[PDB]
Amino acid sequence: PPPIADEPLTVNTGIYLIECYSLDDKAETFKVNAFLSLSWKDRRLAFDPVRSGVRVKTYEPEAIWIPEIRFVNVENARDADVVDISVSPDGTVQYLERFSARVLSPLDFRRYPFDSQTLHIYLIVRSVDTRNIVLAVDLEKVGKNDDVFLTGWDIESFTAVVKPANFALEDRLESKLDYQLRISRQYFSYIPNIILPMLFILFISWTAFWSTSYEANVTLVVSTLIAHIAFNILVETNLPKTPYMTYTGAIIFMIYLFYFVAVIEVTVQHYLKVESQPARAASITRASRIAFPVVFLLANIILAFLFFGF
Amino acid sequence: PPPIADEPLTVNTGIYLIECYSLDDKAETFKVNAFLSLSWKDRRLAFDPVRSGVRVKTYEPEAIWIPEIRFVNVENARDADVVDISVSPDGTVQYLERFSARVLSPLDFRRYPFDSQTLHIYLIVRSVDTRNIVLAVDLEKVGKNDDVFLTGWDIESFTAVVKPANFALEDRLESKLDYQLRISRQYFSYIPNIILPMLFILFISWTAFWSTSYEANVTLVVSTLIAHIAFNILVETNLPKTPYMTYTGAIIFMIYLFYFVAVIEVTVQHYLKVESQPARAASITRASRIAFPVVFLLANIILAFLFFGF
Amino acid sequence: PPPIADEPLTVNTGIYLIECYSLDDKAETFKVNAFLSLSWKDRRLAFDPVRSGVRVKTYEPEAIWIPEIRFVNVENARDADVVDISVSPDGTVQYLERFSARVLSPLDFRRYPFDSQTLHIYLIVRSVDTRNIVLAVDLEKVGKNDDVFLTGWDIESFTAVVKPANFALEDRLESKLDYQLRISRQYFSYIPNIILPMLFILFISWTAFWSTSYEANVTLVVSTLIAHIAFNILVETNLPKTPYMTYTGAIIFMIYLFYFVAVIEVTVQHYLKVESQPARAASITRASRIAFPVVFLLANIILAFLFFGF
Amino acid sequence: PPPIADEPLTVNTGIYLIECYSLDDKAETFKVNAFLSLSWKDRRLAFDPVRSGVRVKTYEPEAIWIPEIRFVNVENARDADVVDISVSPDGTVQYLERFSARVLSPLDFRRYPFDSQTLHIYLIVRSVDTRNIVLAVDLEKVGKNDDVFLTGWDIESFTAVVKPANFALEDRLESKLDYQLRISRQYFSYIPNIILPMLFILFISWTAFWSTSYEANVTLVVSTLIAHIAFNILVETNLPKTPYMTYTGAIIFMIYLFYFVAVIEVTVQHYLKVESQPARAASITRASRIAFPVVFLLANIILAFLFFGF
Amino acid sequence: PPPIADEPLTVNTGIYLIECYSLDDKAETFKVNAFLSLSWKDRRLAFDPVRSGVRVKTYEPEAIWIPEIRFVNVENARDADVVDISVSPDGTVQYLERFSARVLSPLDFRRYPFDSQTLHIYLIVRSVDTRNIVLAVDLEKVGKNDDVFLTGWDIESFTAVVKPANFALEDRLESKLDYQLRISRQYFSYIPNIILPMLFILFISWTAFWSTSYEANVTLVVSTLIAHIAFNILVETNLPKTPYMTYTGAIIFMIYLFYFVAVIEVTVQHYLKVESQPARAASITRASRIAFPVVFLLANIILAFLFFGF
Ligand SMILES: [Zn+2]
Ligand SMILES: [Zn+2]
Ligand SMILES: [Zn+2]
Repeated sequence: PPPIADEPLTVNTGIYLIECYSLDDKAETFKVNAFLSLSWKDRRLAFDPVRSGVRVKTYEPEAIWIPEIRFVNVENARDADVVDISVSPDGTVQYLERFSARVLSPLDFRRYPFDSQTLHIYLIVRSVDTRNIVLAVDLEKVGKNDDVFLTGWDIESFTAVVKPANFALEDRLESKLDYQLRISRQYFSYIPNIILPMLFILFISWTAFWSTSYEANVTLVVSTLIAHIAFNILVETNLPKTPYMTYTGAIIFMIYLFYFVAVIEVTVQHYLKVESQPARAASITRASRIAFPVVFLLANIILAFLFFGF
Repeated sequence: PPPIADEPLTVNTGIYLIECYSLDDKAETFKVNAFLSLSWKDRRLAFDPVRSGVRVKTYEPEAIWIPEIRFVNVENARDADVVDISVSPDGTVQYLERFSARVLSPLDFRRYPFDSQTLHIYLIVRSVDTRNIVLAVDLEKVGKNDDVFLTGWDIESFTAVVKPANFALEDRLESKLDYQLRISRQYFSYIPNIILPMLFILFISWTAFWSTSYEANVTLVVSTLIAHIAFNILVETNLPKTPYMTYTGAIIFMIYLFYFVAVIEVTVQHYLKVESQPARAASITRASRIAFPVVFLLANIILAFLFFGF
Repeated sequence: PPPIADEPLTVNTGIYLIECYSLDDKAETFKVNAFLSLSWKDRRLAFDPVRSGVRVKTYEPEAIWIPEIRFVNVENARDADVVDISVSPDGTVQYLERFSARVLSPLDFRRYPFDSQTLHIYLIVRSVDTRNIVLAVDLEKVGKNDDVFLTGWDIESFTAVVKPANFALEDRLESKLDYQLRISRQYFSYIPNIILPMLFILFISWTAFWSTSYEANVTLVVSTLIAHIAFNILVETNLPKTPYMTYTGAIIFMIYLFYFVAVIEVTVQHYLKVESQPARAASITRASRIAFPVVFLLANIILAFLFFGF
Repeated sequence: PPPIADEPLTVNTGIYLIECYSLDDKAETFKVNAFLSLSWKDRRLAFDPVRSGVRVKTYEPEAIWIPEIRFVNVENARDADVVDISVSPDGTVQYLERFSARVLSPLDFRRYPFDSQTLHIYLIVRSVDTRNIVLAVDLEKVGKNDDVFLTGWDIESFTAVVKPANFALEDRLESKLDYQLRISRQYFSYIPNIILPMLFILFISWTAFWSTSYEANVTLVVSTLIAHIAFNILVETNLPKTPYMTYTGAIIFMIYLFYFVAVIEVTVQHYLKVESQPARAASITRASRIAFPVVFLLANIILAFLFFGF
Repeated sequence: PPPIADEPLTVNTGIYLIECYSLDDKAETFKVNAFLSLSWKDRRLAFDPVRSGVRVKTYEPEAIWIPEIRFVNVENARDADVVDISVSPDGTVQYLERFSARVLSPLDFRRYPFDSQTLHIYLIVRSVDTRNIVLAVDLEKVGKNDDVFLTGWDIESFTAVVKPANFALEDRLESKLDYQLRISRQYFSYIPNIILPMLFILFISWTAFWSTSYEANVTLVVSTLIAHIAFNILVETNLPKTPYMTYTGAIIFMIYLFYFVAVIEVTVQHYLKVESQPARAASITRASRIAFPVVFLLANIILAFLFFGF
């Protein structure tokens, strides 16, 4: 029984994030539990303050006509249990629920460990004979407690795009709003646990420049290369199949090279020291000692700049 | 109370994919959330526009007779919540729901990382005394937003086979339609993370052709063969027990050989250098240096062609 | 309100497998989506064809008395949504649902990768004052499309045991039927990915018979033994804790031995070549070169026969 | 509307395990699907056999007063769907459901792989004005088919403690019963797959007593120690964070030592063979050859006894 | 229909933890199953003991007005099934449910393995026209059986903050209480399985001070550094991305250094023993033998103190 209007009836939305959790980098989803605040004039149940009852009148959902606010990017039906409904006398309805859905928003691992993100919640609303425009009431959208969690992420700001998007979808205009959650990652644990460890093994790799034993230079560079895959794999796991390149996928892959040419050198400093020409051997070996760290540190500046500095 | 007809009553279907996600290569399933649009003439509730009410009349599902449209390939009952029902005066009924099921469609990993796929959604409909033919209404089948996701897959086209398939099933004809989702994979992350790494280790393997130390030739070829299993295993994991052969299962397996005859060579260049005949040793070793990469690159041309080029 | 009979009322069952999927070797369960066809004479709603209505009369589930057909081996309540109900005039009722349950049937990994299986679905039915015998109507049991999936399994036949099993269970006889799904595995992917790889490493292991370097004979046999665990572990994972012995658990375990006595030999061809008695060393080493492959190939014939040939 | 009594009304319980599965060693839970049989005299619906109807009268749950039997140790609300309700004329009610809950019972990994366990199901019942004692009716508790599964566990006996426990809980006595499921593990797969493999690597470790090459004695003892962690880690995984000590956590940890003093010896048999005193070297090395296996086999007798023999 | 009051109606709460389980260090959540006890004077259904019925009168939830007690930090709607409702004659209502929700409380891994924690449960309550203050009734808050589980955690105390927090939230004051669960970890399994094993490998690392073979000093220090990553990784896994530093993240990271300067030394005791100056070599090497263990044991006193002793 939709409220007999004279024009597109506007419905007034808001979202108070009570809880944030389970942001899943692989699945590109997160889980939110929040308030959903709605309101609209249904003059059709305006009601004589003095003549009866009190200031505001409470209803159950079945009584009143309520607009179907479906979320757009959601695994399943959003799990909202209802909070209160209060009709003003001007037939203005005050609705409040408290849902929990898991939300499908995409992420940009281009700067993987040092990445900031922007999440989205949607809310469409399909029309019947009266159109529905949705729109944001900002006193009920300050939604986000002084408690919101989201492990391993610093939470920057919860806002929304005042102007809705009115589509036509199947001979019935719908109206969709954009609620925005901005977060930066707490890169850090990414250092003592990945970044540094990964580097260390790489240095020991090329300990093999100040050595001459092949057996202990392969027992050297090879043994560490194994370890690097242990990281490449550790990392590749908590991360989806990007069709593009990650920052650390980059340096992690750039690394694979420095092990190759490293192994190349130790290898040459052999078919070039068994050929009686150690003139050249401890010439090259002596050189690599510099080339390598420089080319590297150079490539990181080159690489790093390429990603953040552009 | 099914609508009294004169012939097989046609029901008119459509599907607007709102969401695609969780394509599971191992399980050969995916998850879709979409609109389901139905329609049919139930002259039995035609209704005098002028004489009463308005243009189109809204019903709840319990009122009208609605045809049971079950999906054919689905884990469980399809999770449809209903959107709107609108009856035309000519007794023409307009139905819309918005379901989410997980769908069991098979995949062909014959060209694994470089494979394109074709998914299916079905919709049978069993008859009573009047027969039901289903059929596609293509204005409601353009279904697939400008947003459809499906991580790590490029989505090519969502169409449907206009002609239904009318079975006899248990002394009651059913009618089944075929909705078709065509996708190609985003092979790519499969390169810096699998394809290349896998190759690199293989090359270092046969660094041991320009070497003479057995200890460092086993510390060599053996240490890398281990790593190859690390990949063979990484890959075998995100992939089901194909009764046929994958492309990368192929090359991954072809590889195992090049490590064998590699180890064979290093082994021979020993019971053939301890037998005082290094005439032959650094003859063979000198040879392998060429045989190997060639036979390989040859075998990949041979292999590759065999899969894609046919 | 159960149908007033003169003897045990027979209910007539059938199952049309629409979908098969998610066979879980570890959990020993699978998931089926199929038709469930029932029928019985409830003379109590026989109905004068001419005198009223038509040939067959349609009912909703609440109207008629329907027999409770519970499945015996199921995680949870079977998820059946209903298809059609049609009463013949002789008071003969025609019932059809389309359930999806996950089914707990056990498997015999005695021939693991080369194993055929036999799955079960049950259907008991508890009596009240009239007994219920169930029984199979074979036109509705040809159930199994020309499409049934079940990844990595060849599907052999879907039949059923005509004679039911009438128990006494708690002062009320129940009646249980046995629907039988026979499948053989698509062993194959088990070869390029497990069987062969596993063998190769074993051969390279004993490359160390044509070698004399201990360092490269341990860097040899040891480095490969690691790899074998990689497989032993890979395999032990997609497989439950059998109280009995698997075929490949067998050969996988028989293998562990050939690495031991292998390492034993390399070890002895050392405290027996450092003891100045290489008379014996390259006598043993020379021997092992034959003993090993033979004892093995012998043990596999012995082993293989023991499992399949008996 | 609870049955007007003269004393604490006794309710008579029973449980027929139809299915057992998903015992989770880490989570210390399992999943059961079983019958729940209840009964009590509600004289309030006694009913004149002759004067009307028949022997026993069937009700739906809404009609009769039924006692709330909540299970005590359960993740969520127990998922019971109802089977039959039959009232005797003496107003004696016969209730049957068939629930499936996942149950939280603790385990004692003190003898980990060789451990027998005892599981628990509870059933409290809170009173109103008449008290409720629960109690067991043992013809309906023989519950446990000739089919109950529970992978990798031998099932010993399903009994129950006849005497309930009547608490006071919040100014209302509740009554709790204890249903007991006793199981021993199928240790076995724990041998070819953990126990033996683990030992083997340990022996090869100390192959390095009959050797003199440091490079091949570290390439020896070190290479195997790695493998041991591979097991320590494999094992630690399928097992929770015991605040106490496991049996295999013990021997697995005792092992770590024999690798240490092993490495110690090889290390000493070096700064004691580079110090020109091989008088002592192949004296110690010669000794270790015995000390080690003995101390070990001794420590296992010591250890093993400590756990099982006490 | 809320109870007509003269002032802010106080609602009286309590929680009897029946079950604790699934505390998830990564996710920072846990799962509780407990009683929720409420009460308030609704003089509006006070009721003449003598004049009718009995001492206390039982209602179903639909009859009475009940206050919406939502939990503040919860993944989803709290899964409460209801226990009993009893109205006193003074119109005092006695409510009891038994919910199970999973609860989102944060943890402080600053002293990781040796960390005590404090969990929280909340309960807000939004007002209408009469305000609601919540408050704690301590006879129903002794909640926590003599059975509460929580694997790998010693449970210290379940209390609550008597004074509620009355917010203004969206032109309606809500009232929130704080239920407090204090737990310390059962660090211990953290020793035979992490702490010790991790130390051992570190000592063997620097076995390479009493050695001179580079090949066996890299086959030494390098082979163990690999193992250390095996732990660094094992540990980093059961632990979230702390924006701060863990205690063991500390020592685990401090360790990485002692392997570096260790490898540095072995490396120098080479380009300083190939330079004919073993004057210095077995001077340094002789020194490290002390420096290392001391600096370490010193740094742990330094480190340890820094964390616990402050
Ligand atoms: Zn259109
Ligand atoms: Zn060596
Ligand atoms: Zn009283």
